[PDB]
Amino acid sequence: LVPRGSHMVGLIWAQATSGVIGRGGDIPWRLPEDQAHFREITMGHTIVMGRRTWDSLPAKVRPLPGRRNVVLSRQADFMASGAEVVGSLEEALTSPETWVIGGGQVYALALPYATRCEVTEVDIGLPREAGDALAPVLDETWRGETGEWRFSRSGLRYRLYSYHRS
Ligand SMILES: NC(=O)c1ccc[n+]([C@@H]2O[C@H](COP(=O)([O-])OP(=O)(O)OC[C@H]3O[C@@H](n4cnc5c(N)ncnc54)[C@H](OP(=O)(O)O)[C@@H]3O)[C@@H](O)[C@H]2O)c1
Ligand SMILES: CCc1nc(N)nc(N)c1OCCCOc1ncccc1C#CCO
Ligand SMILES: [Cl-]
Repeated sequence: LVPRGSHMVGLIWAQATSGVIGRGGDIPWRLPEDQAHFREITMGHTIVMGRRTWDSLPAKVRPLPGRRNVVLSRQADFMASGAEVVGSLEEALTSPETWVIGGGQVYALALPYATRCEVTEVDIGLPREAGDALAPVLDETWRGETGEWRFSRSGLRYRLYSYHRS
């Protein structure tokens, strides 16, 4: 349960088994089960994303519905129609429950404040290339639950992890 006076911070991402989450301004796969899972977890809460993740969303779909959208940027002239742009995590983490939805830079930025991670891992062989966005690495203060491999309608294995710390 989340007390309304708290500030719970979770990270949610999908990665290949290599840890790649992003390449060329996009996610280098599509997985409907992951899209459904992402929506189930985040709906009704504030979502925080880096400016490059906002850019990766088609204009027609953003801001993502049913959630307060907040975008992190250091550029004083970057604007996100329908959403709030702020310059720091201190400004972005004011709701009782916030999901940080990417990308690589913002996961690393938010990790010190996070107590939950929800991961989808896709069994697609995409080794790391220069310039890729990568999942954050989780140290021994975290404890994880790893689901068994499941099989998507699109013919990829995937599995879910849930990590927590105090
Ligand atoms: N598979 C997934 O789950 C997933 C999820 C989300 C995104 N992605 C993919 O990941 C990639 C994007 O990730 P990325 O690491 O390149 O960028 P990102 O983390 O989405 O955004 C980086 C931007 O956030 C701003 N930023 C970074 N640190 C900041 C700070 N301390 N304070 C204020 N603003 C800060 C900066 O914006 P300014 O340059 O405007 O200052 C920076 O350029 C894309 O390929 C995307 O498709 C994948
Ligand atoms: C659904 C992808 C995703 N999955 C998990 N598990 N965590 C995330 N943070 C996450 O990224 C959400 C922001 C980026 O979204 C997209 N980026 C590129 C192409 C499509 C989408 C989409 C969508 C909604 O269907
Ligand atoms: Cl969505």
